[PDB]
Amino acid sequence: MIDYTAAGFTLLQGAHLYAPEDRGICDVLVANGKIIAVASNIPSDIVPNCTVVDLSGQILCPGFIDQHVHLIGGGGEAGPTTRTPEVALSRLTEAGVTSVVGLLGTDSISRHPESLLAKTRALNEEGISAWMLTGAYHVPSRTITGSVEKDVAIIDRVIGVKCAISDHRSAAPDVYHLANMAAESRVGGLLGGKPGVTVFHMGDSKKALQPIYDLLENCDVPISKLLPTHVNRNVPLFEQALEFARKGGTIDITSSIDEPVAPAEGIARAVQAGIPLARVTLSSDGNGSHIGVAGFETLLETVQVLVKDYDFSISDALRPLTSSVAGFLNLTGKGEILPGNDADLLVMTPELRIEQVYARGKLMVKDGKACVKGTFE
Amino acid sequence: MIDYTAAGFTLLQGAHLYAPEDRGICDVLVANGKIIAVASNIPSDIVPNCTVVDLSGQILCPGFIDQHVHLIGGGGEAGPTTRTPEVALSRLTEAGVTSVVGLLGTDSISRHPESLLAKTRALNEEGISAWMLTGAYHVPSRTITGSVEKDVAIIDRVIGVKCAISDHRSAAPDVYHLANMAAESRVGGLLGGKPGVTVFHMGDSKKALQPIYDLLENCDVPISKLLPTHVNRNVPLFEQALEFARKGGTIDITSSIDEPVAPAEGIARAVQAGIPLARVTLSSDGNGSVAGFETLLETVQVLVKDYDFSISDALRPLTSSVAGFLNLTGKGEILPGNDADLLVMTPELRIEQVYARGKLMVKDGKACVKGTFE
Amino acid sequence: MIDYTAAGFTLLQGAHLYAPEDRGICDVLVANGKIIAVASNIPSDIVPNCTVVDLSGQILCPGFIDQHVHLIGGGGEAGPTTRTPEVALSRLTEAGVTSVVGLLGTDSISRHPESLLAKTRALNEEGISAWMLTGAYHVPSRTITGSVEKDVAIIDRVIGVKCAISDHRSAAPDVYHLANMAAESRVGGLLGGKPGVTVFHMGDSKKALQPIYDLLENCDVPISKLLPTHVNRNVPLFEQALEFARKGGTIDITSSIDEPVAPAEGIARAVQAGIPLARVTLSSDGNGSHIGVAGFETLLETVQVLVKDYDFSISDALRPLTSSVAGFLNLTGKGEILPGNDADLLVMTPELRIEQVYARGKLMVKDGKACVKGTFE
Amino acid sequence: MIDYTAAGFTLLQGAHLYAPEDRGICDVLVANGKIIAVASNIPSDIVPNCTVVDLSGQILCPGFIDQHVHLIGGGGEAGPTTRTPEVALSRLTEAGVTSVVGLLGTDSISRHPESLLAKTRALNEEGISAWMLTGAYHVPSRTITGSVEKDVAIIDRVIGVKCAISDHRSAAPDVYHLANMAAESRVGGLLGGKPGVTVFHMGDSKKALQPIYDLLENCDVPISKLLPTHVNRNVPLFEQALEFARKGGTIDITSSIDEPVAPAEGIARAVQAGIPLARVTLSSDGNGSVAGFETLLETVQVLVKDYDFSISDALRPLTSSVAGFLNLTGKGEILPGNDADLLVMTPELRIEQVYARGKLMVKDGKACVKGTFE
Repeated sequence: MIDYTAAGFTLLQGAHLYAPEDRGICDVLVANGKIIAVASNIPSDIVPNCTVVDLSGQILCPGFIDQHVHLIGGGGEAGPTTRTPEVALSRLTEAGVTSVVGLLGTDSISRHPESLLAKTRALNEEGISAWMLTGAYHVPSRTITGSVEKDVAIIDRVIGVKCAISDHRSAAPDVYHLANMAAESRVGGLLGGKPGVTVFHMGDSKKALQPIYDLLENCDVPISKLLPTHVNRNVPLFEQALEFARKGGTIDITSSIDEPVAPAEGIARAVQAGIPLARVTLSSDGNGSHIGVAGFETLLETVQVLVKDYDFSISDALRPLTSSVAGFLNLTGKGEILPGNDADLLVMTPELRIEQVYARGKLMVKDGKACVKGTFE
Repeated sequence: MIDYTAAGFTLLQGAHLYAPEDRGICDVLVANGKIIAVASNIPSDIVPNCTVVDLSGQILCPGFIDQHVHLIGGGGEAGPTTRTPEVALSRLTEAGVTSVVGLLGTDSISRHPESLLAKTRALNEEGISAWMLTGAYHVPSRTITGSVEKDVAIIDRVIGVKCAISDHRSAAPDVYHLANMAAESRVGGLLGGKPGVTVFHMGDSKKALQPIYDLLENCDVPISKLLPTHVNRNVPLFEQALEFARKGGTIDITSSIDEPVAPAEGIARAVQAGIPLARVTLSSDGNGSVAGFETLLETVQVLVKDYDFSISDALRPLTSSVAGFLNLTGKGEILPGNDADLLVMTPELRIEQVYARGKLMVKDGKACVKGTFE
Repeated sequence: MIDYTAAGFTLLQGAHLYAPEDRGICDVLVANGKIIAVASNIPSDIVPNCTVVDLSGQILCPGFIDQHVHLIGGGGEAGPTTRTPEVALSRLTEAGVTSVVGLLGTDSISRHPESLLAKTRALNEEGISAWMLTGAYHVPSRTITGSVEKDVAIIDRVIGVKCAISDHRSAAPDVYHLANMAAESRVGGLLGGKPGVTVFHMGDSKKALQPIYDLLENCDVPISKLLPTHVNRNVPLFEQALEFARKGGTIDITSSIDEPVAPAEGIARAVQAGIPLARVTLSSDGNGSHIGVAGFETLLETVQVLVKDYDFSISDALRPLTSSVAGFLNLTGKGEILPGNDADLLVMTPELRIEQVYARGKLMVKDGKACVKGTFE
Repeated sequence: MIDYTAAGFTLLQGAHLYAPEDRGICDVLVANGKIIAVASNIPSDIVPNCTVVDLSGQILCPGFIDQHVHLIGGGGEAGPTTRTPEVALSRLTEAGVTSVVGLLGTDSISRHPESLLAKTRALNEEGISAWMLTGAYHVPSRTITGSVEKDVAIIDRVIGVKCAISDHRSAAPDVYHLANMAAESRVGGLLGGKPGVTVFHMGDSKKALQPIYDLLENCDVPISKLLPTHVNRNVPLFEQALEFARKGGTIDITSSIDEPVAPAEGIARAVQAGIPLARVTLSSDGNGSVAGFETLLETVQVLVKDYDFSISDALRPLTSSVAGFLNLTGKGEILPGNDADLLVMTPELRIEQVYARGKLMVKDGKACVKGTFE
C-alpha cells in the first residue's frame, strides 16, 4: 500500500463542539497540525491513514492562550533564593494551555530578554506555541536589540512590551518615557506584523490607571493596544478597569488572585457592566510570585466557576481564555476552531475537566497526564 | 457537502519524477503545503477536495535553492548609480527558485542587514522560503544585534555569516578576526539550530584559499562550515577549490560567471576530479554585478545537453547538495514530510509550472503570483 | 588536654546590661564572634577555654552603628588641598563604632565608588563591619556597574544610594531623575536583600524636604526608605523633619553639627513631638567637612547629654545609635544584644565613657585605646 | 535554665575520621557552623546544649568541593530545547557536595553571569558554600562589570575566569587575548583576595595544551593559576596534562567522562606518573551535557575498591587538593577553625548524613533541607 502517514491525518469525531461558539455534535478533521474540516458527520474513510478517535459524549473546545507567564522563572523580591524555576512544558499543557505569552517581572538584573526568547523557542520546538514581551517592570526597557521599537519589529517571537506602573516595585517612569515606550511597541508592531501591545503591570497605588489615561493624552497610541493586568487586585482599580474597558480598552484579569475580586467574579462583573467579552482576557501570571510558585490551575477553575456558579454558557466562559486573547494579540490561526486554524484543541468531559490536549496536531495530554514533556522534566 | 478545501489538496500525477534521484513515473500528493505521499499511481479520489493535475509526459523535480542573492539589492562599486534594485518575487519563481539565501556584498554603508532581514521576511509571506547571511565583505562584520554569534543565534532568519577574502574590495581581514568570526557563526548556529556557516567571497588574489587554510590552523571550526564562492572566477583559484573539496569541504560555483571556468565546466571538472556532487553547489549571485537567475536553469540544461550529466545528477548542485549544506530541513528533496516546493518541466527541461509550499507560483512559465508592487 | 581555643569562648560577666533594652546585672557568653547566651549568672566553667572577663560595676551595651561616614575621605569644596584623608580603624572603634555605612559627598570626580568599596572591605577584614552607599551628591548617580538598581542588587556591600537635594552643591536633579533613582535603589534592594534605602543630603534651601514629598507623589517608593540627613542644620528644616517622621519616615540627625539645633536637643524634640525613637537615627558625618576634618566623638557625647541633661534613660539614648539604625537598614545581627546576634559590644562606666570595645568577638579597645589598628596606622 | 542553643552545639563522636589524612576514631565538636575541636574522646557534656550524635562504626570526612558546575543551567548546543535546568540544592547535598564553584559553558547568549551570581548567592543562603567563575567559553569574556580583572576584583563571589581552548566551540581566541584574560584574573584575584585562576575548557583539538604553553611565554602569570579541565577527554591530551602537572601545574579531571580515560583511571595514572595528588582535582561538570553528581562519590568508591588507593588519598582530589588550589580558606580539611562541612559515610563509603556549615543537610541519605522550590 501507499504511505500517507506524513499527513498525520486525525479525525476527532462525536464530541459536542465549542469553537468556542456553541456548535452541536460536530466533527474535526486534522491534517498536518491544521484543522482542515469542521462539520457534523465526517466519513471516517474520507482520508487514508486517518487516526480516528471517538470523542463520543465528550466536549471539544479550543486550547487555552495564556498571555502572562514567567517562562524562565520570576520572583526574587525576597532575595536570590526566591528566584523561581523555569516553567515545565507539561505543567502548561495539563492546564489546557496550548499558546502562551512570556514576560519578565520585577527582576531584570538576573533575568534577561535573550533567556526568555530561547525558552520561548524551546516550547515552540517541544510542540506548543510561545511568544514573549520584551522589557520588564523597569522603564526605560532593558531590551534585546537596543530599542523597544526594534525588538517588536525584528525579533520574531516578540509581540510587544511589558512594564509596571502604580506599583512600589516600579521604575518610577514619567508619562514621557511611558508614552515613548508604548509608541515604539506600536510602530514596531506595525513593521513586524505583531500586535505591538503594551502590557501594564498594575500595582496598588491609589493613582490606579492614571498613568495610562495620561499617556493617551500625551500621544496617539490606540487604546486597544494598552492592556492593564491584575486589574482585580483591589476594588477601586477593578472599578476603574471597568471604566477603561468601557472606553474601548481590553482588560486582563489574572486567575492566580482570588481577592478582593475573584477571577470568575471579575469576568462576571465585566459583563454586568456592559463590556463585550471580546475586551476581557484572563491570564494566569504563571510561575511567578512558604513563598510558593504560582501555577496554572486557576484558569480552568475560572471557566468551571463561570459555568457552575454564574450562568455563563460553556461557549462564553471559554472566550476570555480563547477567542478574546487571540483577537487582542492578533494570534492568527488561534483561539478559533474553524478550517485553516491550528489544531490546538482540548478534550474534556461535560463537567469541564481536561482529558486530552492537542497542540498543532500532536497529543500532549493522553489521560489528563502529559504523554509529551520538556527535554529534562 | 462538507468543506475540505482548507487542506488545499493537490495531486501531481503521471510525471517523470526526479527527487532528484531518478524515480520513474511517480505521483505526488500534496496537502497543506506538504508532500504527504510519494508512490506511483495514487487515487485521484484518495482525498476529498483534491485539485488533480495531469502532468503526463512532464518532468517533476524539486525547486531550486539559490544561496547567493542580493535580495535588497547590491552593486554600488562605481558610485550610487550602480546600486542595483531589489529582487522581484516573479523573477525568482520564474527561474525555478523556491528557496533562497539573501546576503549583502561590497556595499555595507547604504545596505543594512535590517533591510535584508525585512526583505527576507517579506518574501516568505509572499510564498517562497527565504533566509539570510549576516555581515558583508567587511570584517569585522556589521551585524544587527552586536555580534555575529548573537545574530546567527537569535535572529530567526540568519543561518550564518558572510565576508570577503583574497579580494581587492575586502577590509583586509587578519587570521584572528577571520577565525573569531567563523567561530561565532558556528557557535551561534548551534544555539539557534542554524548551519552556522561562513561564506567567503573569493577575489582574484594570488593568495586564493590561503586565508581559509590559515583559519583552520588557528581554530577548530569544522571544514564543513567554510564555504568559498566564485571559485570559478580564475583557474588557479578553481584548482585550489577542488583540492579544498577533496578534503571534505564544499565549494560554491557561481552561475553568473562564464569564464575562465563556466558553470557547467565547473560542476563537470569537479566530478572528473572525483568529488562527490554532495560537496558541490551552484549559486547565482543574482541582482549583483545587473545579474539574473536565468543562468541557474541554463547550467542544468547545458549539463544534461552539452556535457554528459544525467538529469538527476545535474539537479543536485542546485538542490539536495545545497539543502544538505545549510541543513535546510525539508527541502531540495521530494519525500513525504518535505515541503511541496516543485518544478514541472518539459522533457527538454523548460520550467512550465512552479510550486512553492503548495501554492502555485508559475502557470505558463510566467509567474501568476507576484510581489506586492511588481 | 583537648584544645577548644578555636571557639574563642569569652564570658562577659557582672555588668549592668543594656541591649539596649534595660536588663539588669546580666551576663553575655560569646563564641565564634557571636552572642550565644544572655542570662544572669552564667557559670564560668560552662564552656572550655572560656576567657572570663569580670565587668563587675561596668555597663555593657551594643556597639555603635554609624550610617554616615566618609571612609575614603571627603571635602575638597575649597580646592584639592581640602581633600580629607581616609578614616582610621581605631578612630572609629575608640568612638564605640562597630558598624559603619560609608558614602561619598560633594566630590565624585576624585572620589570613586570602587574606592569606597575596597575600603569598606578593608575595615571588614580588620575586624569591624562596614557597608556603603553607591552614588554621591551628583544625580544621576555615578555608579559601579552602570545602574543604581544593579549596584544595590549585585554589589554585596552596597545597601542603598546617596544624593543631595536643596543644597547649593547639588546636581540640580528634577523629581524625575530623583524618583527613578530612589526606585532603583528600592528594587535592587529587594533583589539583593538590602535595605535599598535612599539617603538625602539636606542643604539649606528654603524648599527643605519639598523634593522628597514631590517624589512620594511621583512614584511608590515607601516613605520608610527615604532618609533625610543633617535635618538639624536649620530650624525650619528640622521642623519639617519632625512632620516627615510623623508621616512614617525615619529622620537622621548628625552629631557633628551643634547649631541651630544640637544633636541631643534634636533627638529630644523628636520625642516631644511624638515620634517613636525607632524612627530617629543619629549619624556622625565622620571624616568629611583651620578647615578641620570631622571626628566621631560627638556621637557618645550625645548619648551622654541625653542621659545627663535631658532625662532619657541609658536604654533610650542608645537606641538612635543602635537598635534604631539596625532596624532602618535591616542590619541583621546588629544593634541588639540577644542570642544569635554578633558580639559587637562596648564596655563602659556608669558615667558612660568607653573602656572596652568588642567587634565580632575580638577586642578592639583594651583601655580606651585601640589594641587593634589599621594595617598602616 | 539558661538558653545556649544559639550556639547550635553538635558533637560527632566515635567515627573513623579522615580529614582526609587518616586519623583514628576521632571526635569533632562543632559550634556556630565551625569545627571548634578535634581530639579523640570528647565529653558529651563539655559544652551546654550539645546535640550529641553517635557515629560509632561510621566514617567521617570533609564534604566534597565540586569546582565545575553549571549552577543556573547549561547545554543549548543543539537548539533551545537542549538548555539544561538549574541545579537543585538537594541534588548537590545528596552527592556529598558542600562547596561548589559555578560557571557558564558554551551558551553565553541565553545564560548571563548576573544570573549565576544570583544562583550562587541563593545557594549560600540555603546552607552551602558557593562561588563562581566569570566569563564562558567565549573570549574576550562577557563579564558583569566590564573587565575580568574588575569582576574577580570587586564582585564578591567571583574567584577567577573561565574560557575555552582547543575546542570546536570556542571563539577562536589568540594568545594575546588569552594571556591578557588570565593576567586580569590574576591581578583581580590579588585585589580581591581571590585565587584569580583561569579555568580552560579543553576540547578535542590536536593542539591540546599548546595554547596554555603559548600563554606562559607571552606573560608571567604563575603556572599555578592555569587549570585545564576535561583532560581525560582524549588520551593524547591527557598525556600532555600529566606532563603539565609534572611541571607544577594542576589538572582537573571530570568525573562525568568515562572514556577514553575514566575518572578513577585518571587519578590513578597521575599517581603512577608520579604527580603529588596535591596537583590533581576532580570536577563533575554537573548539569552540563544532563550530567549528574553521582560520579563524584563513585570515583572515590571505585578508587578505594577497584584500584588500590586508600580512603584518605582517594578523598584528596575532591577536597584538600581542590581547597588548596582555589585557596578556599577553612574547607576541604577537618581542623579547629575550619568550616563544619562534613560527610558521615558507612564503612563502604555510602553517604548517610551530610553537614554544611553546621546545619544538617542529608539525614537518611536523602536531603532534609531543600531549595525554596523543589
